[PDB]
Amino acid sequence: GIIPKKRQELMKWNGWGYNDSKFFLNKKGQLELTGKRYPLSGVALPTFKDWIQNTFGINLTPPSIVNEDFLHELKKTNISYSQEADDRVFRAHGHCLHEIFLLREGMFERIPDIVLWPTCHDDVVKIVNLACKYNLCIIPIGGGTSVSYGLMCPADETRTIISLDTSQMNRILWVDENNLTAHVEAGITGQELERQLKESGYCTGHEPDSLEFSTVGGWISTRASGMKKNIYGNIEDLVVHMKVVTPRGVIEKSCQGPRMSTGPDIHHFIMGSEGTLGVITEATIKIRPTPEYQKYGSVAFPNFEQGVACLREIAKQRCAPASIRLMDNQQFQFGHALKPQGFDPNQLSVATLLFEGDREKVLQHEKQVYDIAAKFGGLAAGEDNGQRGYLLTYVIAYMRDLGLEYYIIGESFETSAPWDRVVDLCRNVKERIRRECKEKGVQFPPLSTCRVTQTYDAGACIYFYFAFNYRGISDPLAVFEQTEAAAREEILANGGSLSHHHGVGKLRKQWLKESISDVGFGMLKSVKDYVDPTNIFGNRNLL
Amino acid sequence: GIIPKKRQELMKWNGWGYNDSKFFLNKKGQLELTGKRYPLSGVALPTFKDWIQNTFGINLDHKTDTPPSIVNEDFLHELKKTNISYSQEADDRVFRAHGHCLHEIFLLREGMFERIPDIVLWPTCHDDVVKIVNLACKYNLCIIPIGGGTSVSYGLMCPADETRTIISLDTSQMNRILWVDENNLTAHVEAGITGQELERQLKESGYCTGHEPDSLEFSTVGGWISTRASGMKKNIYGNIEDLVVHMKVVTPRGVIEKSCQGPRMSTGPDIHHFIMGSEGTLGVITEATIKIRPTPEYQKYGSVAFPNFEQGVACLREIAKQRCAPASIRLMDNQQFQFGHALKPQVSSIFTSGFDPNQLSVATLLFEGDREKVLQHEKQVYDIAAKFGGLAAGEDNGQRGYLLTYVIAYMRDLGLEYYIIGESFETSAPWDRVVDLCRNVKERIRRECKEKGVQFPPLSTCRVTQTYDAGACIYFYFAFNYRGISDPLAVFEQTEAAAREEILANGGSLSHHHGVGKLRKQWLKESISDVGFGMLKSVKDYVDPTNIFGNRNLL
Ligand SMILES: Cc1cc2nc3c(=O)[nH]c(=O)nc-3n(C[C@H](O)[C@H](O)[C@H](O)COP(=O)(O)OP(=O)(O)OC[C@H]3O[C@@H](n4cnc5c(N)ncnc54)[C@H](O)[C@@H]3O)c2cc1C
Ligand SMILES: Cc1cc2nc3c(=O)[nH]c(=O)nc-3n(C[C@H](O)[C@H](O)[C@H](O)COP(=O)(O)OP(=O)(O)OC[C@H]3O[C@@H](n4cnc5c(N)ncnc54)[C@H](O)[C@@H]3O)c2cc1C
Repeated sequence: GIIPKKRQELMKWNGWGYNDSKFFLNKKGQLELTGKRYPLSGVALPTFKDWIQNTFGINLTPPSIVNEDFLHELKKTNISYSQEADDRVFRAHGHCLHEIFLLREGMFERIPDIVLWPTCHDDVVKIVNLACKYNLCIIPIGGGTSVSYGLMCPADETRTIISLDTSQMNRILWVDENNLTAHVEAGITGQELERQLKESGYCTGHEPDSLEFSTVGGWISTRASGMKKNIYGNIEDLVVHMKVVTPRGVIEKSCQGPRMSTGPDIHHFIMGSEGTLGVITEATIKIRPTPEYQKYGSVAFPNFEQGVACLREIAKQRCAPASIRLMDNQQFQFGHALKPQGFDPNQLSVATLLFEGDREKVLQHEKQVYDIAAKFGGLAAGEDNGQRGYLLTYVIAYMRDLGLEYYIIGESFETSAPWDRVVDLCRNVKERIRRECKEKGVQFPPLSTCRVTQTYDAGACIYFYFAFNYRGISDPLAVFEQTEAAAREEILANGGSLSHHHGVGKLRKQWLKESISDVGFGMLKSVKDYVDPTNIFGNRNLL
Repeated sequence: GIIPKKRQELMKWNGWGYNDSKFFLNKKGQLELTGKRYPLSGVALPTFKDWIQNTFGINLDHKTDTPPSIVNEDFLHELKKTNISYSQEADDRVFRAHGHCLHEIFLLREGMFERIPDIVLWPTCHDDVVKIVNLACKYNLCIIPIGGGTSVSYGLMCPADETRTIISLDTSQMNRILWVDENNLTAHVEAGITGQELERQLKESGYCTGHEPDSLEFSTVGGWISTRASGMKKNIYGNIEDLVVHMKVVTPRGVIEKSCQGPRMSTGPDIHHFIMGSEGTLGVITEATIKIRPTPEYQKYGSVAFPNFEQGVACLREIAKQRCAPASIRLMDNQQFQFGHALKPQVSSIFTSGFDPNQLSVATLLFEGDREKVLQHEKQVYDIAAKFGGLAAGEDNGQRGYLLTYVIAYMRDLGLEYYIIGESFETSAPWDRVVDLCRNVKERIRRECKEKGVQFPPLSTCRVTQTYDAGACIYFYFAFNYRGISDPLAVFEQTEAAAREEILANGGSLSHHHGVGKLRKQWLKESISDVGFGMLKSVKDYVDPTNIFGNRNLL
């Protein structure tokens, strides 16, 4: 689960995930994931082609500019580095639709000049000192899974850009079994973190969909949320200590107390800072005994609003399972179409459930959730509709690359909102997307779908997928990017936030001042200007 | 539950709480609380005197102007036009010149403060606040906001060499519930509403916050946010940082507010955390939205005795490991067990003084929620406790323990009448440090007091008041008989600062909830790092570049 230095030997240079995993038609004419990595790898999907054809109407480098004296001092440190075109281009992007285009079909305007692979905190201190001495710009990179343009190099940045790659700084340093805390280097991936903890009988439970590649430091930088936050917390509840290298010096608290009142919480000044302040090198995270048992479930509702009302009541009774997601009809069908073999079926909606903990407790909780559900017309729909909509989740981004081969472009986007705004926001956003697409000359009605993906006391996270068959469309990116920007306007007009988890990066910068207020924005600026006065950390995210 | 403008008409000018509530000796010579407000009010406490005689070595027979208001005439003229209520009276200013640290109360009892507010203003809304901070910019004034006046960190004290006119900006008349949103289970409130009045008014609608810090009769929303307050039932309701969904803050730079009411976002560093724990140094928190819950169906008290404190700590740790802490669980050492016992009804004889009765520790429990869930959870928790030698010690004992928390602060004022000085202090620490930290802190206090010439061994006692996944909050009480000692305040303050050294050397935090104020400033940089100190400074310099908010807490 360690990312090798030459990423492209294992990962796709032009898309998501591993080289050995891509959808193909098997010898029975049916979509199938290549390779052996996933529970769905090698599993025929006999209705997936039918669903895709129905849904979309288809048949089926810049030179390296680097100071010689800097390079001389770098050689003395014995830190590994590269000026090769493939290494630099690989770290010049995340996973936004726009970037993945430039990467398949052209070239970016600016890419890092040099890649460095520090293996520890001290190496990071060396590199930030060199950047001060030689006037260099640093863009940190972990998993490279940003969906906010947070890795894109500014077109007019004229300094040498270092891509400071954290993927070789990836060890668990200590596991404290008395306090259930693990102290880890920040380049460790979710997958490798969980694998090594599980050999001791522990987990963190933090499971964002990008966990095979995304890193501890990246989660802290972007305020990451994982599928099971209902039991384990999101990144801000999980982290108890961190250590950060900035050009001003090293930020670290002197104790590992679980909660303190010692002024404004400086951990919150670093969480969500998106690579703009320094490098998070190590963090202490809460750990838990691995649960004894897991069960998936699902519930059908006669429509979406009944489902949303049921999720709301579950959150009011504070008895959410490990994960509870509510899919609208299109998303459900997407799922139903993906099996390996009453209620009006047009508005019929489906919640998927995941329970984990002790066997006897799990089965007791499962009963309670189905009883709350019955009050809203909800009927149990089975583990496999459950089991499968969550085996599904690590594969959806492999589907996006398949669409591009067939002239389909799609992206997801998200928001959080008060409970009382969820139904209208979902309906109005989906309709805004349909309206814009028609107005922009999109021939076929787009895929425009939502799910409720997390529940909170005060409201929910809502996740949208938007995609269309771009047949007969001149400029399919510009249509798509205008339509995304429009949906965000619609989100914010309906009381939703700028982002629940993806973050702001450079994609949503233009709305930030309005979201956090002028003085709010002025405060983020003031911390930046103190900690990094010469803007070494210049990816220009946020501000 | 609204604090009136002239506080001294209802509240003690020289101590904690209500004028109508104090301890006095009965017509039979038994200690008794006056008045009618608490469960213990008008209840004679026949053994309390002995306990005080035994713990402090005293008898209990042996008992024990203002600066001018400096204010610019033009300012005052513009203030008159706003119709904002104000006062230059010495008793209104003196009342707002202090919180509830021992030193301050001692100073109110035996003399005068070096610096007190020049004028007290009572805004009734966010717009009045905006007007007042505009005036302070225009006329170069200093503002110290005050809500309940319950700070225990010197957070209200006026800096002696502050030469500008100081406004005490009192929030107590800004106390409305602006809306209660039953769909989202949130209430948006003005920041001067007290805990007690907020809970009273929500309960009429079927709701509560569940945030119950021991000072809730007088401490306010704005205060809790400023100081990162923690309340008794955080295990169910959350501490202040989990409870706050939105806030509006007036600073000299302008108003800070997010544009939405979403429950969790990722829009950069969370600016609510720049404000929480700012202790009055950045601006005035005027309004805040807070989570609310239906009032619980049922509450159930309980208690459990363990063979010693260590076993009790190991049992709390297992309950935290199983994530099944009740709404409140507190473990008291043997000295607090003995104390609580000395508060009962029974009049003992004057001729009489499997568990060891003086090693035994006791935990008090409270569960609240739906009756069915409560009772299964109680059974779960008692099953765990038995594994550690725990024996159920009765619900009456748990209920009495809970009530007692609101009356302890009146006990402090009683000790002052009899030459006894005391204070509580607190920390948070990892699980693996708790037992050693408790033991070493208590022994440091005994050692310091002996070395400084205190005659009798001091009261030095502790309890575990909150469990977390990664550690616990530990609360200490320290008191001695200072009869015989020259400089009582210097001895106390020196022993207190020594204890804090011991806490920090044993892996405890600088504060779990009371905060930093001006009392703990000298450890702050070491606690949060030099760069983290610097980052706090940069926000303060941006938002308040002329230091209008000048109480000089933190930094
Ligand atoms: C298919 C897919 C599924 C996803 N699902 C989820 C999900 O469930 N939940 C969720 O929250 N997110 C999700 N994301 C978004 C992304 O995975 C998260 O934002 C994640 O935290 C990024 O981590 P990274 O290590 O990949 O960071 P990168 O992409 O490498 O960097 C993100 C930003 O952090 C900065 N940065 C990186 N590491 C450091 C460091 N050590 N110190 C300082 N700055 C740093 C970078 O400069 C950049 O600004 C998903 C993305 C994709 C493409
Ligand atoms: C007997 C006793 C018991 C206590 N128990 C607890 C407890 O269980 N938990 C706990 O956390 N604390 C407790 N405390 C501490 C104290 O009550 C809390 O810190 C409380 O949060 C302060 O509230 P207040 O309204 O009294 O604020 P004040 O003391 O009036 O103000 C505290 C600080 O906040 C600033 N301030 C006040 N209002 C605002 C505003 N609207 N905007 C900006 N700044 C403001 C002040 O300038 C001061 O610096 C206790 C104190 C006492 C004496």
